[PDB]
Parts: sequence; C-alpha cells; structure tokens
Amino acid sequence: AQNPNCNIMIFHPTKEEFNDFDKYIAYMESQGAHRAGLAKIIPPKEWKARETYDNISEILIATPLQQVASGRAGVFTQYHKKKKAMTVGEYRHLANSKKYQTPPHQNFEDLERKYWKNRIYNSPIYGADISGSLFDENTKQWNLGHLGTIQDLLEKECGVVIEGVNTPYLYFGMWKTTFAWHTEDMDLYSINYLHLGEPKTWYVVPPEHGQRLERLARELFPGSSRGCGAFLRHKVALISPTVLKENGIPFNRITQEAGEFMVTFPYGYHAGFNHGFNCAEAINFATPRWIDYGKMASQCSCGEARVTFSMDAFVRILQPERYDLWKRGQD
Ligand SMILES: O=C(O)CNC(=O)C(=O)O
Ligand SMILES: [Mg+2]
Ligand code: NI
Ligand SMILES: [Zn+2]
Repeated sequence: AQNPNCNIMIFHPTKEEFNDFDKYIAYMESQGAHRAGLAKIIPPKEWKARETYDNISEILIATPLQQVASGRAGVFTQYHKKKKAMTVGEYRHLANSKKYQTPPHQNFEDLERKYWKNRIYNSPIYGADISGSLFDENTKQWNLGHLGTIQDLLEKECGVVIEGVNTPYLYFGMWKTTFAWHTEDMDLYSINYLHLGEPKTWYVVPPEHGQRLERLARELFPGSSRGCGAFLRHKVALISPTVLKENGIPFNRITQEAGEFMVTFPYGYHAGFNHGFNCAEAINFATPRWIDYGKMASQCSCGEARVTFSMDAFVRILQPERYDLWKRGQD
C-alpha cells in the first residue's frame, strides 16, 4: 500500500503532466496521496493563473464576516457576525491596519505558536464564499472555473441526469482568519488555489482516521453534539494541534504559499488559518472514487448547516433514505 503513514505529499507536475486534470489526480492517488487527506501541487514554472493582480480592488465583498471566538485557546468555537459591504481594496487596507495586521515573527512556526496562543482574543474579518473566479479565461490548465462538473461525473458514473451547477468561490483573508474542522459537502474533493498574498496553514486528519476526530469533537463540544449528530457540518469548531496530540489523534500540517494548489480528498477533515491579507479560489469536484464516499457522508438535519441548491440532488440520488429528514433541515 502506498503512503502507509498518510503523509502529506507534494507534487511538481511538468507542463505536459498539467494538461489532463483528471489523469493527474488519479496519478497522485496511485502514489497514495489521498491517504493524507491533503496534497500540495506546485504548478510548472511555465504556468500562470492570470497576468497580474493589479486590477482586483473593485470586487465587492457583500457580507464580510467577523469571526468571534468562545472557549479556551486550544478548544473554541466561532460565530460569524455580519458586517457592512466593502470592496477588496477597502478590505486589504483593513487587513493591513494596526488592529488586524500580522505581528512581527521569526518564521512560520513562530507565527503558528502565536496563532494558537492568541487567536481567541481577537475577531478577524473574512470574505467568504464569494461566487466568482480570478483565472484568466485563456488559462487552459488547472483553471478552477473550467473543471468537469460534479453533476456530469454523477451522470457519467451512474447514468442519472440531475439539475445543479458547480462554480468556484473566492475568499479574502487576513491574519487569524480561521477555517473550522470539517469535511467537504457530501465528502467531496476540494481544490484551493492561493492567488496572492500571505500564506495559509492547514491541518488535516487522514480519511481512514476521521472517526477518531469525530469522537474527540463529541467529547470536547458536548452540547453541540447533543444538538446534532453531525455538528462538524456547522463549520464552527476548532481544536489545536497540541490538543490533538494530547488525545492521540493522527494529523498532519503544511503551509500553502501564493502560487500553490492544495487538494483535499474525500472525508479528509481539515482546518487552518491565514497568515495575513490573501486571496484564494476554491471549488468542489468529484472523481469515480468519490461516489462511495458520497453515499456514506453524514448529514446535518438540525437546520444549522444550510447549503447550496446543488446538494439536493446529491442527497436525493445517493442517500434516498436520508433525503426527507435532510430536506426538512433545509426548510
Ligand atoms: O481558503 C479557504 O477559505 C477555504 N478553502 C478550503 O477549506 C478548501 O479548499 O477546502
Ligand atoms: Mg476590480
Ligand atoms: Ni474545505
Ligand atoms: Zn446540525
């Protein structure tokens, strides 16, 4: 079995290998990359996403979110407080202000120490889930707006034609902006491209060990667990690397820099934080290997998770027994 320790693998495809996206995902899996739950892909030196990022300041962040924490430094939740609209240029100025800017630090490990010591005492503001793309239309390789759709993959594998669409989303981050522990909707893959700015640190649990993380989370967040048998779908819970190590949970970490792609694999729990002002693009995708994970994905039916229109068909076709309860949680 390849990659039996479930290490995060880093790939350097050539320009020729960058042509066929599906083929390269299958290649990474042949080398065991999925066992980690996360892989990094460094694009060939000849590739670029677009010409420049000099003209993005007028993008609107309609509903910036202030991420307010509760709990203790290593075990906390966050809620999202809505703020007034602002442009990307206004958000960048805010991220660089004395109140929000990255502190002085020695290296990524020092900044990680500072994040986990001090995150809860601040409330950073995030632009999230903004439909759109910063890939040039003429970028033909690894263009996250031109991928094969999940509806087409389900139709190809299973024969059923369904409604729904699959488009990318932009993220604008600042120091201490935080992504809570989660798997993707319907335990899909994700791909994330860091277009510009400061890094993102990621944490990930191997898919084969995801239930260990779920059991610790039920212990650490006992009221949330009574409220919902899939409360990690709410995307509000944080647990530090120190707490994970104290509890014997297998995980890995890596820092993504501008110009790099990350792929998350089905049922790979992940979390992380941004180092400073940045912009990322991400989308969900599927492969044949996903179908069995989609069929087994947990679901939230308590009302908290609320998701896109296009998830309806996935539940309806892959999880007909669960569909009526889940749809009620959507309504
Ligand atoms: O960059 C972001 O805010 C979030 N993206 C991811 O967690 C992902 O691609 O799965
Ligand atoms: Mg603009
Ligand atoms: Ni994710
Ligand atoms: Zn729920």
